[PDB]
Amino acid sequence: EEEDAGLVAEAEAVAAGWMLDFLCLSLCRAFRDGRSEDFRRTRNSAEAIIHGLSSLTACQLRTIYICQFLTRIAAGKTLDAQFENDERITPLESALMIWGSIEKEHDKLHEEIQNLIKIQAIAVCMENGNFKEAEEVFERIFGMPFKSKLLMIISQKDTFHSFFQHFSYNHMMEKIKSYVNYVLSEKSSTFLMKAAAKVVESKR
Amino acid sequence: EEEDAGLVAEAEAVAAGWMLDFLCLSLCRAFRDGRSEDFRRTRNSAEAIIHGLSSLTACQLRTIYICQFLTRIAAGKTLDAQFENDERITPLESALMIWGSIEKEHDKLHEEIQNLIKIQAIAVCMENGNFKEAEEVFERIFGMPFKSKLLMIISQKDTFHSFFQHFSYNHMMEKIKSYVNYVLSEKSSTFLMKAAAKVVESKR
Ligand SMILES: COCC(=O)Nc1c(C)cc(C)cc1C
Ligand SMILES: COCC(=O)Nc1c(C)cc(C)cc1C
Ligand SMILES: [Ca+2]
Ligand SMILES: [Ca+2]
Repeated sequence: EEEDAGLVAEAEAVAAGWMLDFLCLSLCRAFRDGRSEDFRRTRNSAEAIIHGLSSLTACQLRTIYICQFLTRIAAGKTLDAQFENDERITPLESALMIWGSIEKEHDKLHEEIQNLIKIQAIAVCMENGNFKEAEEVFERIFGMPFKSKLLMIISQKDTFHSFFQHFSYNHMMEKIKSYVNYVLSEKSSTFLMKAAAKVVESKR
Repeated sequence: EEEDAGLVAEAEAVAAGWMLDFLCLSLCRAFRDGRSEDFRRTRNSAEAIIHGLSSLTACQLRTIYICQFLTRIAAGKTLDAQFENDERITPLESALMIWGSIEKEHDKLHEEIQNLIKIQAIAVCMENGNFKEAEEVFERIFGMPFKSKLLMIISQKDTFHSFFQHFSYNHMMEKIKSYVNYVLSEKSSTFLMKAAAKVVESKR
């Protein structure tokens, strides 16, 4: 009876791991395609499945971080959303923290996405007339040429500055979609998606 | 591109169907075992997965009704919970509506569970001192010997009546657990649980 219950709990953990990978793939695809409602509904399913998982492998933790990162990026302009216990941290600042924690290569694309999130974390505050909040985000992030140009823009209250058009919110999303395309290629061969694709193809 | 997107959406629907069956099995098992927190977390996952499913087969609708029925039964004493658009309907009355909609055999066990939910829908109101609400639940449900004994109990305000001890909340739960054991046997061979069990056994 206890041995049966134990084997059942272990099978539930295996199935939850398969569901996590499938939901991550689905969330990546909705983000890449710009399918906002599908992204919201998939995010809800991913959060619930994660609360039913206890011990995680390093691979499963990386998968959860990717889901959390995309969720904060999708909420990047929602300055009312609180993703951290410290209520001062904005959504893009929370995405930056996760981006620096993921066990992944720090290639040129990694640093380009990092620097675009830093610029946009300030830009989104400026565009909402939150000038003092922009200076506070700047202080939490930045602690030289890059840094001093941003402080000058904040002090002038230059919301529609040409600098934010060169390193725009759209450019940040496009670079992040390039990374998401690599995660999609990597996770497309996971168990639940492979098995479902084989079923669909067998009916063609 | 559109054909690829279509094949991907069809594979997501297949995987969601597999996840629905697995979560139903998991919810049944937590209900049978009395694992309250596991039941709550599994219910959350089942609700989210159901919102991402559109067209349902008759089998998938029956699976969703079983999940909804157990959720209302687990909330049977939570008179503040609103499961229907009509706010007057209590949780056990909502479970009774689903029990009468499921495409299942109307064997002796079916009618015994039906009559136990009817008695307890009134009993739970009486035990909370909600005497007028007990009469209103009685009117919605009952429209002769069974019916007249219940109306007499409501009018006397006989909360701890011996009748409610003979056909008790515990007796209703035990009969429902007998039914849940049949659903567990039927769904134990579904895809995701079979595959996860095979993985666990291969590591023994
Ligand atoms: C607020 O911190 C917890 C958190 O980020 N939760 C969360 C997880 C785990 C997964 C997804 C897909 C989305 C969210 C919001
Ligand atoms: C309130 O009506 C909708 C409803 O019952 N939703 C629901 C579903 C679909 C599945 C589960 C397991 C639980 C609930 C509460
Ligand atoms: Ca805010
Ligand atoms: Ca109420």
